[PDB]
Amino acid sequence: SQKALLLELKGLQEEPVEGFRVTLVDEGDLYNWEVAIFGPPNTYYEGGYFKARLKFPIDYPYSPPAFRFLTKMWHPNIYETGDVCISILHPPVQNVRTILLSVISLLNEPNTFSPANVDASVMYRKWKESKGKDREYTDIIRKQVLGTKVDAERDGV
Repeated sequence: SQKALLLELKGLQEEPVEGFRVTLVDEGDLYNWEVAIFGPPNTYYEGGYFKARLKFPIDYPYSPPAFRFLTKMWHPNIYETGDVCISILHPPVQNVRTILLSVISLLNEPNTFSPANVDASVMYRKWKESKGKDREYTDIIRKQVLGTKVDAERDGV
């Protein structure tokens, strides 16, 4: 419903999740949303500004949205296209709020059960088998974090 999405949008603009700003792409189209994501201050994402998109079906909330990062992200659970499978964002237990909360969660601790990016996953593990001594997985996050300044000059804050 347009009502469900109108209610969800308004509810997320009235009580934001800290580090997430949600807007409509075209204010005349409730089915496509843009999400701004500000990296949490004590992770390797801190200072980063990431951009992602949400697409909802015409039968929402019966059917879940699609999530995809616009920013390229090196991550076990993110595809090169930017896609994250919705089931890892909306796990077995309002919808978009919980989705946003999984994003913080997934950014902080990857899920190596069955990874989208195996190279990222093999690297993330190296980062664990050594107590942070192999900085490579951590290095790419940093590079990606500071590359996002360019995006956040193109618009800002």
